[PDB]
Amino acid sequence: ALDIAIIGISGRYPQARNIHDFWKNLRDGKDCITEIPGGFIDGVDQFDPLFFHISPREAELMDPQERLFLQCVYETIEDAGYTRETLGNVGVYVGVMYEEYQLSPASIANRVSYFCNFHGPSMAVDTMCSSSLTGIHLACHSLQRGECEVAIAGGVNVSIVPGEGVGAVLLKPLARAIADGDHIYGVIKGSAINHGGKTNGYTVPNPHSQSRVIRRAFEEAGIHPRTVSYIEAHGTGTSLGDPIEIAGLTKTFQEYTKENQFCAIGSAKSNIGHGESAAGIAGLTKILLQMKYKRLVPSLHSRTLNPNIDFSKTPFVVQQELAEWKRPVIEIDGVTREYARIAGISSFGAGGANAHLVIEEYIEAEHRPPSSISSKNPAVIVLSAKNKDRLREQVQRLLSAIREQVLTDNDLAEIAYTLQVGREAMEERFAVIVKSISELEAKLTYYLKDEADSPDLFTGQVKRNKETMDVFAADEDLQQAIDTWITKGKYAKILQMWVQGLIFDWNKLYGDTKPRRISLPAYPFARERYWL
Amino acid sequence: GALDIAIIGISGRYPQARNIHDFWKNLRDGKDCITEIPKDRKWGGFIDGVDQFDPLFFHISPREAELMDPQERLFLQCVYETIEDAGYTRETLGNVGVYVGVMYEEYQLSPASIANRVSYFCNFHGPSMAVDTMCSSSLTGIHLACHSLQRGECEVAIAGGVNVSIHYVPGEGVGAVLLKPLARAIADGDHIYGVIKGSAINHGGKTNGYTVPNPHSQSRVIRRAFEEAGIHPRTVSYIEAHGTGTSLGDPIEIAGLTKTFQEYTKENQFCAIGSAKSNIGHGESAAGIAGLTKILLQMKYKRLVPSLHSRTLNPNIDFSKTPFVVQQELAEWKRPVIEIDGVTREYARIAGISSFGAGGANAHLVIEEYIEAEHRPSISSKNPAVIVLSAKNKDRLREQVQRLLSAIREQVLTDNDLAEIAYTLQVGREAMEERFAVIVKSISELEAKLTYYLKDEADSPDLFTGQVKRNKETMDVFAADEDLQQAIDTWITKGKYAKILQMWVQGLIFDWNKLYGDTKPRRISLPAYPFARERYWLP
Repeated sequence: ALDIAIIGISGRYPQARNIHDFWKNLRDGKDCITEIPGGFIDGVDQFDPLFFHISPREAELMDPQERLFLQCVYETIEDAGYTRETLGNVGVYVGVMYEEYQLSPASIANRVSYFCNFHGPSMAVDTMCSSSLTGIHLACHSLQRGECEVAIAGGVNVSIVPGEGVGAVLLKPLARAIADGDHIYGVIKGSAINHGGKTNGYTVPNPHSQSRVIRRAFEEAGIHPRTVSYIEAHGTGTSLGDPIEIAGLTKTFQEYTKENQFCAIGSAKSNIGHGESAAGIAGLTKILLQMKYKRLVPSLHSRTLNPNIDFSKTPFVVQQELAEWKRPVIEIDGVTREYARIAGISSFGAGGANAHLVIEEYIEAEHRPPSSISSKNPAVIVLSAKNKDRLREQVQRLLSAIREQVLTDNDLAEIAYTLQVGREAMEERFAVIVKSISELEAKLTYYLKDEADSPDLFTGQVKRNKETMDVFAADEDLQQAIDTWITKGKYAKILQMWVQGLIFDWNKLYGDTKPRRISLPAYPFARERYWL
Repeated sequence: GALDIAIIGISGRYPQARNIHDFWKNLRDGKDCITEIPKDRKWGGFIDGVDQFDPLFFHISPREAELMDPQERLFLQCVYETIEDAGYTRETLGNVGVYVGVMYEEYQLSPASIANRVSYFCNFHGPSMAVDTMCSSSLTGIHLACHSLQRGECEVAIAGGVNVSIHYVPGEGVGAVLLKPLARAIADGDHIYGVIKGSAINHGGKTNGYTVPNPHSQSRVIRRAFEEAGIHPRTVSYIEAHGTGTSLGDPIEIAGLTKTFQEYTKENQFCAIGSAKSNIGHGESAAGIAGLTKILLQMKYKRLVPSLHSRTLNPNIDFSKTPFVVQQELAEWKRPVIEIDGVTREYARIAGISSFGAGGANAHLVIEEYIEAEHRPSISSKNPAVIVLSAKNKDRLREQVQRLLSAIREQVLTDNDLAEIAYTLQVGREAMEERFAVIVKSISELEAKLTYYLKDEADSPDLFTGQVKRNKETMDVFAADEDLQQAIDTWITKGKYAKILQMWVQGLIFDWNKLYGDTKPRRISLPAYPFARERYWLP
C-alpha cells in the first residue's frame, strides 16, 4: 500500500481564482465554460515577480505557465502550513504540454526547484491528458523508494472544448504526516499507469488496457472495487470514446462483484472543459473537496442520459443532484462492514497513456487540541507581507477566512501555529496577542480601519532596523535573554521586537506536542500583468 | 538493492553517422562531426536525412508521414532498430516501458506522441511517456525506466532521446537503448553490452542565479548513484562529463566530481575523462543519451577514444590536482588492478556519466562491463546453419543480403558465431512478404551464397526465394491443423531443412525454437532492416 498523504493543495481553474471559489462553482453546479475573454482562467499573465526575486524582464520572458505554477506551488506550500525552508529534499513533478512562446517547459518545475531550494528530482512529464496524473504516480513512487522526503506534483495548461487551469499538490508519506501533525486532505492508496498497445487505430483507446490499469491500481491499493463510492471519469457524456471508458471500468468491476448501480460517477471537465493536464489535477482536486465537505457534486449537462450508455447494467450512477457522500455499509464475502469514502480517478491520454489513482479519506485515530488558550498562555497571531498593501490584504483575507470557514477558540492554537511556522517572515509585519477568536477578530478589524495608533497591536518593519536586530542574535548571552523572555511569558516585548526584525524559534514557546496546521489563505500575490 | 539492469540492445543516429558502427568509426578515429548547415535546411553538428522515412513499413499513410514530426519518425525507426539489435521482435517481448527525453522545437505550421507512437506499433502495454528536463532529459528518462524495472512495473524498458534543429555549439541526434534485468537477460542468453548498476537524479536549488549550476548538487547526485551501485569510486576507470571543459562553468563540474571522489580516495590522475560533445556538440537530450552509447562502445571494443579540442580548456582546471586524466590518444582500456583496504584485485571496466540540465536537473549513471562466467562453444553438414532473411519487397531484401555480407566482413564473424547468426535471424527478425533463405555449414559457404544471390542470377538451388502476397489460403491450412503440425514437427526432428525452407519462403509459420531441443544459443548484434529513405516534409 502506497499510503501517501496529501497535505496541501492550490490551483486556479476557470471562474475560480482560488480553491474555495472552485468548490463554490462545483457545489452550486455552475457551468464555467464562458466565452473567450471554452473555459478559461482569470489573469493568465498575472504575476508578482518582485516577490520571487525576478526581474520584470525575466517575468515577461517566463512562459505564463512557469509563472502561474510557481505562484500555485508557493500557494500549496503555504496552504499546507510550511515554508520553503522547512521541508526535509523535495521532488517537483509537473505535467504540461503547451509551453508556446517566441524568441523549455522543464523551467516550470526547475524554476520552482530553483526558487525553493528543492534538491529532489525536478522534471516535467508529458503524456497528453494523463500528463497530470502520471506526474503524481511518479512522485508517489519516488516517495515509496526514498528518492525524496516530500514531493510536489501538479499540472498547468494555458492555451493561446478546451480548458485552461493550473494546480498543484504536496505529497508526504502518511506515517510522517500523522507524526508531524499536518492536516491531511486525503490518502493516495494506489496508482497505476500503462499503455494500450496496437489498438484498432491510433488515438483509439483499448478498453482491455483501461480495465487492466484500473485493476492494477486497486490491487496496489489493496482495495476491493465494491468499497468504491465515486469515480472521477476521464471524459464527459458526449465525448466520443466515453462509452469505451465506462465499459472498461465495468469489466474490471465485474471480476470482483456483479452488483450494479452502487458507485457514484462524474467528471469535472463538464464544468470547466478538458484541460488535459489541468484536467487531471482538477479531477484530483474535485475528489479531495468532495471528501472534505462530505458531498457528491453533480457533473453538468448529464441530464437526459445518453442512450449509448445504459448505466443500469453497470455499478455506476451519474450524480445529477448535490447529495451527501455517506460512508457505505456493505456485505462482501459474508462480511458486513462500514467502509470509508473511497474514490477512483481516471485520465486516459489521447495517445494511449492511461492512468488511474485510488484515494481514501483520512480519519484521525486520536488527537484533539484541548483549547490551551488562556490569559496565562495566549495565542500569538502574526502576519507579514512584502509591503503594507499586501499586509492589509492579508489581514482582510484572514478575517474573511475565519468567517467563511467558521473557526473557533479551539483552532486558535492551530491558527497561531500555522501563521507562525507556515508563513515566511516578510518585510512589513503585524502581530497581536489574543485569547478568543472574537478578540482576534476585533484586533484585525481595528488594524483594518485607518488608525496610526492601536492597543496591544504591534506593527513594524525591517527596512529600517538591520545592524541592531542583527547584533542581537549574534551573541549567546543576549540569546539567553530572549529565551528567558519566552519562559517568563513577556510575549508583548517579544512581539514589540519581532515586528522590528528579531527572529526566534516559535517552537521554543511550547516544549512539546505542537498543534495541527490548517488551511489558511495564501500570500495575496500582486496581480501585475506581463505579456510583452 | 544493487540495481543490476542490463543493456541488451542499442541503436542511434548522430552527426556524420547514420549507423552505430559509423559512430564508433568517427569516435575511434577522432573525427570532428561539426559540419556547417547542410543544404536541405551558423555552425553545429547535424544528422543526415531528417526527412527520411519508410511509412508503409509502419502501415502509415504518406500524408500522415508528412504530418509526423521528424523526432517521432526517427525515434520510431530507432526503436525498431534497437529491438532488432537486441535480437527480438515486437511480438516476442514478455508489457514494455518507453521513456524518451526530448526538447520542444515543434514547428507545426504534443511530444508525448514520440513515445506513444512507438508503444502503439510494438503493442507495448507498459508505461509510455516523455521526460522533460534540459539536457538531463535523456539521462533522467533512463533513471525512471531503470527504477520502473527495479519495481516490476514493466518486464523490460526502452529509454532514449532525440534532438532535431531547424533554426556554445548545437548538436542533433537520436538514440535508444533496450533495458532488461541482468538476471533474466543472462538467463535468456541475450548479448549484454553493459550493466547499469547505479542511477541518480536531483536538482541544484537556489544557486547564485538561475541557470547557474550548483557543484554540491552534482557531487551529491554522483554519490547517490555510486551508493546505489555499491561501487567504490577508485575502481572507476572512465567518466563521461557533461561539459567540454571550455564551457564557462565547467570548472564547477570538474571541482564537483573531484569533491565527491576525494571522499572515498585521495589518489589523483587515475581515471580517464572525456566528453562526446566535443565530437558532436551540445545536443541537450540527444547528447545525454549519446554519451551512454559512447561508453558502451568503448566497453565493447575495449579501448578508450579521444576527446577533441583539449587545448582550449580553461587553465582554471589544473587536472594535475584532480583524479582525472583527459584521454588524448586512442588507447587500450585494460582492466585496472587496485589495492583497496589491503586487498589487491583486478576490477572490471567501470564508468560514470553525467548530464546536467541548464535548469538544474542533474543526473548521473554508473555502468559496469559484463563478464560471462560460462564456457562458450556445433555447425557441420550433419547439423547446418539455417540462415533466413526477409523484407517487405525485393529492393530491401537485396539491401539486406548486401548489409549482411558487409557486416559478416567488417565485424569478422566465424564458424562459431554461425549458430548465433542463424538463430538471431530466425527468431529475432520479423518474417516479411519477400523471403530468402540458405542452408550453410561454414561462414565461407554463407558468404559465397550471399554474394551469389546478390549477383544477378535468375534461379539457383540451395538458394530459396519466395513471396507471401500470392500464397495465403493454402499455406494457412498447415498451422490450422493438429495432424499437419505434428507432420512439420517430424520434418524438423528429421532435419528436412530444405523442404522446410522451400515452404517457409512461401509463408509457412512454425516455431524456429523447435530446431534446438534444449539450450538454445545466444543472440548478437546483426544489422537491422534497411529502412527506405523516402523524404517527407511540409510546404
